[PDB]
Amino acid sequence: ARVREYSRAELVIGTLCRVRVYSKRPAAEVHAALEEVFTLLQQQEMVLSANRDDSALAALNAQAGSAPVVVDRSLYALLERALFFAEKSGGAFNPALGAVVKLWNIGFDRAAVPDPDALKEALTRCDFRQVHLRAGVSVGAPHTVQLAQAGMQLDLGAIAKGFLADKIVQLLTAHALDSALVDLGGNIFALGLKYGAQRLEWNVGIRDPHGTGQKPALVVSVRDCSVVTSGAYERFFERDGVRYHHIIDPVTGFPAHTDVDSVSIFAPRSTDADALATACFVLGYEKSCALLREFPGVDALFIFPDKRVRASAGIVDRVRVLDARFVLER
Ligand SMILES: Cc1cc2nc3c(=O)[nH]c(=O)nc-3n(C[C@H](O)[C@H](O)[C@H](O)COP(=O)(O)OP(=O)(O)OC[C@H]3O[C@@H](n4cnc5c(N)ncnc54)[C@H](O)[C@@H]3O)c2cc1C
Ligand SMILES: [Mg+2]
Ligand SMILES: [Mg+2]
Repeated sequence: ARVREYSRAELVIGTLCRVRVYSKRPAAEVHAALEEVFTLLQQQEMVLSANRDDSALAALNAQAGSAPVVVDRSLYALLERALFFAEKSGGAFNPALGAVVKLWNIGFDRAAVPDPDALKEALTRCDFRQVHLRAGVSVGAPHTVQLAQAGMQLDLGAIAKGFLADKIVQLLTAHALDSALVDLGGNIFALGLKYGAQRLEWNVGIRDPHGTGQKPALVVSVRDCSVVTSGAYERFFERDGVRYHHIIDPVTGFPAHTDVDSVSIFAPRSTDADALATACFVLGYEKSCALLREFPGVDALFIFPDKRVRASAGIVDRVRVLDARFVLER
């Protein structure tokens, strides 16, 4: 049995999703697995999307301030984890920010900042402590979500790719695959080891925050790890000389003003890395380091505006600088 390398990529969940696999299984078995990967991504776009009218999440949002809504166990577990990170981060990650983000999302499409009062009114409808998850303990009891606060809107944009990465890994493993690189719009899971037969860690790139994005600034060797990066220049609009990026500080209702240009989180679960990367970007370096003390199994890499890079002890030895303008502090 020979090792063969496969890759498939599609536009789905609003971005480029690619999976690369090394396997000695019959090719028809890899092909079936990859068919299922991209079917899952299509199906889940219709569960999770905050910017289609026809998703499960949109239907849930169209019921805020009313009665509990039944959701599948998958979505329920995602919401549970999201509310967990909202609590732990002190609301720096907030999965009930849709009132605010939708005010800004229209701002992107036409390069205009929301509106003082409107933005203030929106911030009153983002209390994630008013999302009530309940699931009976009897056989086959349904999972339900209640949005108690009128006009509150869920938006799982900052955790859904992680969730989907984790679900893809689980599917790959179900297909007896154990070597893959999953890349959902830059949200990476490195499953197993790659082949060089010599087995080697995956070398995950971290971009220059201000790059044209073509090339990484740094590379980190990892196994069985998600790598998720949040940054200040990944998605933004400009108006009157001011850049407005997509990661909102829930306290201000404006794009977060922070002391880091990017934060990359390394975790066994991509769900966690995705939430935490967004939380840490909002929180800034010192407060991030205190939060991450809560999560001893996670590592982190910060790129500062002066191009210094600090990485936690679990990963610093695995970092290689490719763009010599950056400096890795040790
Ligand atoms: C299922 C699905 C379907 C999608 N469909 C589309 C599409 O059709 N078209 C398209 O252009 N993009 C789409 N996206 C991408 C989506 O709009 C993201 O909102 C955006 O690209 C940012 O993701 P990130 O992973 O780069 O950043 P992250 O930092 O992981 O997430 C930032 C996003 O989370 C939300 N948010 C902002 N601030 C906070 C915060 N403090 N706490 C929590 N959440 C916050 C906003 O939605 C913001 O865009 C989709 C994503 C998913 C999961
Ligand atoms: Mg995120
Ligand atoms: Mg993300």
